[PDB]
Amino acid sequence: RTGMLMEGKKGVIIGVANDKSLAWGIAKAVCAQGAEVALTYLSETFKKRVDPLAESLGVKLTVPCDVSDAESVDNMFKVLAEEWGSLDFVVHAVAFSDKNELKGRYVDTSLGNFLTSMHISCYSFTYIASKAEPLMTNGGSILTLSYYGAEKVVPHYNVMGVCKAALEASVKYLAVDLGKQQIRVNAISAGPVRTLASSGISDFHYILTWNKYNSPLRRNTTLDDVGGAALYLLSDLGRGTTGETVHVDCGYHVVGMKSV
Amino acid sequence: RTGMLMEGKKGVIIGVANDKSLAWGIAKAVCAQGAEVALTYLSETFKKRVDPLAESLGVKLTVPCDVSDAESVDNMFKVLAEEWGSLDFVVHAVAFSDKNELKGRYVDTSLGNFLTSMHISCYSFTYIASKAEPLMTNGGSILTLSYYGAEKVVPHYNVMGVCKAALEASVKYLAVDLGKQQIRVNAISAGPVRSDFHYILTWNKYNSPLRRNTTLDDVGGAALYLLSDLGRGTTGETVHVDCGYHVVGMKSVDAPDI
Amino acid sequence: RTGMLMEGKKGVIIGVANDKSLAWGIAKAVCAQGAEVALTYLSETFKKRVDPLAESLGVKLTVPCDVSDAESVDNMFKVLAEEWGSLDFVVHAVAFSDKNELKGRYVDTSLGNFLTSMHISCYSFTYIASKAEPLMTNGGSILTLSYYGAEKVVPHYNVMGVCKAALEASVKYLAVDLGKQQIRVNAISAGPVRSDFHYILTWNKYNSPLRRNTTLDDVGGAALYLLSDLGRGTTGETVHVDCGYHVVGMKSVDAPDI
Amino acid sequence: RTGMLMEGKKGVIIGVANDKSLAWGIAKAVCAQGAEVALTYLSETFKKRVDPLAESLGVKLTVPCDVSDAESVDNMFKVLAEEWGSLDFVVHAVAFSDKNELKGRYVDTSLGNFLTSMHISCYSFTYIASKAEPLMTNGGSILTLSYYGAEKVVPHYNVMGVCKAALEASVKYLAVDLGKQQIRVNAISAGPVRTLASSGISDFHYILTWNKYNSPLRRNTTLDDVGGAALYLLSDLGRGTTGETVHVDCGYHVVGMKSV
Repeated sequence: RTGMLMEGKKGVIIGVANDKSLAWGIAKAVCAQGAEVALTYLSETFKKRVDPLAESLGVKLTVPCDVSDAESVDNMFKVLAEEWGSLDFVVHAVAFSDKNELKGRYVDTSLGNFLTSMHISCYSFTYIASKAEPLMTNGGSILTLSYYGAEKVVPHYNVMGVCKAALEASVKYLAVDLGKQQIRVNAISAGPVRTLASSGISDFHYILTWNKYNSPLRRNTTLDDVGGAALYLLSDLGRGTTGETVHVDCGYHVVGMKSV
Repeated sequence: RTGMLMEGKKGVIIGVANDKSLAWGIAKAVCAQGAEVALTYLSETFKKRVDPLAESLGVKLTVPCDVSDAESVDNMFKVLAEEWGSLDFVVHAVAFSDKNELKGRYVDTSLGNFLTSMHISCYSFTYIASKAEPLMTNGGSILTLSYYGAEKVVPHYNVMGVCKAALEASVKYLAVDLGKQQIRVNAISAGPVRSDFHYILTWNKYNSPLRRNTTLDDVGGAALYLLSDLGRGTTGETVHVDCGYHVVGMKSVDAPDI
Repeated sequence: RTGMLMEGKKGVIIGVANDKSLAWGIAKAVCAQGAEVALTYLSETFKKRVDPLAESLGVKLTVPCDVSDAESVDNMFKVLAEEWGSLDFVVHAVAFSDKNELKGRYVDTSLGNFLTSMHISCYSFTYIASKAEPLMTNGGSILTLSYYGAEKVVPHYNVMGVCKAALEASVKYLAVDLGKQQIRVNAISAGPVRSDFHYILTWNKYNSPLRRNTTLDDVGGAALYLLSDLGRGTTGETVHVDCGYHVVGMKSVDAPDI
Repeated sequence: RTGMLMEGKKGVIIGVANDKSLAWGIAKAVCAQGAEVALTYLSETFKKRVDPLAESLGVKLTVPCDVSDAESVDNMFKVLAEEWGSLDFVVHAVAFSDKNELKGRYVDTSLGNFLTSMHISCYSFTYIASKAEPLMTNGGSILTLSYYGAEKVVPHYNVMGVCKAALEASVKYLAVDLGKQQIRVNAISAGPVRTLASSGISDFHYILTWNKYNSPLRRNTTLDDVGGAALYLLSDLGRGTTGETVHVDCGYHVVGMKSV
């Protein structure tokens, strides 16, 4: 632990499956600042994957949560209510889309993929926000993750661009609903980060390298970058910001053509 | 008929339910400019309701279509293929959401309503565009309708805001896909057209730069831009046709609160 | 003459320097649709250059105007008042910036260039709109030109990006002011039109959804929308006429880097 | 002092004339986190106003700076170079416009007001950024202030809306220029804050109350809100964000009509 920005703040982080993800980068930053964190895992099968990550962060409460199953989500919040009685933050780092449809054209998106992607990548945040609300009695902060594909067309993203635009819109509506209770709702629009030594996807190598060479900072977004932004939005530093999508992308969102 | 801007252009307008519809305003405008139009109607049960609208427009082709049903959409495009052989334009002016959840809070949105609203209000446009594409062999123009609730919170617009934001994003992705065939894809973000609706209309009247509400004719005008050769150069765009409402950052100091 | 969309509309087009100008494309389009146009020229010294352009358009009124000089602008509007008695439209298609500072870094921009660029490229539109207003007694439409460099960094656009962002903002404030008189105020954000310029053109060709460059005709089309009755319902807007470039978030994977 | 987020970071804050301003709120937050700050003052006349503010923050270096005078700006940076040798941050909290023109219509803006407003409210940031650049040898962060009037028409703002749109655009261009050296450039778009017990301006009372009752958080932006956002962007937490305008406005920017 390196500071106290999150000292006394309890929160659940949804989406930590390995030590390479944005969700991990957020968990590490808030734990390093004194937060008390619960991590979710998809099902009994994956508990073994999450335990060591949890142990290494000092997390003592791990809970099953499959965000596509309302009962799973309800149970998870019941556990947090029982263990803690209240909640200060929620981090939603969950997305899903059919990988085979990403390789093709958006216009050929299937209804099943569209609805499943929308459910998991967008609606789940709304449902989670509704369940968090009654536990967040001393205000709080609810955070999700987005990406520039919500705003502009980028490769290998297709229906997720549409889901993330929906998400970013939902953040605004939720902020209004939850703001009277001083609950902030925000998104981080993260630049691409390498999670895999080889994804085997040329578009992903392309996305990463294009961002690296053409972003104002001339590097890729790191987990620590995203951690720092999450610390802003989830601690008291971020009290006056809600409904916002903050770009944590080394500046890429300002580029209209190419670095020269 | 008032002009020839759409002369020789064939297209299908989806969403003409009555003579108050945005779809109706667009139909009237493109028909007045020489377009050959097909109007969809939901099913035979409701055909009697579209008939007199078709007749007053001079439309001679009406075709059943439930935009929530892939087979229905496929058959509608097969009809157009058989009757016309090619297609110049599509107007998608259809939205659905649970009326009661609109009256509540967005945070209380149910899954069923979210998905149903998203299917009809957003996905149907993408599917329809997928079926239109093979018919649009001399380029063309595909147009949908949105609202400022996609960009900013409008009370009691709730999940439709989220659906329209998805729709406007889909316009961009579709523009990239269909642009290879010279097909443009655009949206009109319309102001409310002259309880909850009344309040919104009144609010837009008092606070829009032009100090009036959007009309069907305003929307028909913008549709004529985007659907005719005038608009060949614009794709992926959402054009505000809202008397300027979109630029206002606060209630006008000169307007009463209501 | 190809149509009557602008029949009976009188307006002044500022910025017609040659037959490659955006101003020229708009002039040709509104003249082809029946508009009565006045063209400005900078001073008598350069009148010989506008003459044949005016003549080929059928324009019979040309008037000196240096947009950096308040008295020049005033006298131009006094001429139009005397000749016409009222005005329906204004097109402002004029920009200036130091060509050498464009080749450098934005951070090295000098004060003199910043202010001069801002005066000519941004303030002149506001002043011109102030002088047009009293003449626009049956509503009307005031139109300026912008570029995507207002919204995103385009290399070597530097201070013009900052000026165009100011211009697009001014469009919104002006829409609120002039909307009371039913005058619309809008911008077209144009793609580059078919060294540095070539690179930009090529880049837009490879990466725009429609896989082609913007043309003068595309821009004339959009101007016809906004300046005619078709566009009565839109104000404060910046419409992208750029073959969809504005929706692209990254170089196309199918395009070569250049 | 309450923490260490800015420990070892040296920076100049331009625009602290009293203890009610956004610039003061920023100075207080970064000083409270261990920053070493220089405050500027307009001229010898106002040194007396700034000294006590400086004393109370623990600031030891105050320097004249009139941002409309290039020599004044150059001298100020010379002083910082001599005293410190390098710089970690700059905060630009300076705007000017003719108050009499604010009361009327934007369309009636005068050329003199337009150019003076643009010079002080927009160009000065660019010039300041150019002077900061060679001193910012271990990266850094340059921050300015903006307001929703840049994006949307709001009352009693007129040409400042145009200047702030220009500013926000300049932030993007500057971020590209300075980003190779890992200098971030960003803006905070602050909600209105009451600085005066009575401004005597009805539009200002209106703006404040409209923001208070219609923002998602149902309160006005505070100096501390803006301080917290400045801490994000100016400390290491903000390393991955550049070219951004972050809304610190209690959510007001998401409102399309009115709270209900």
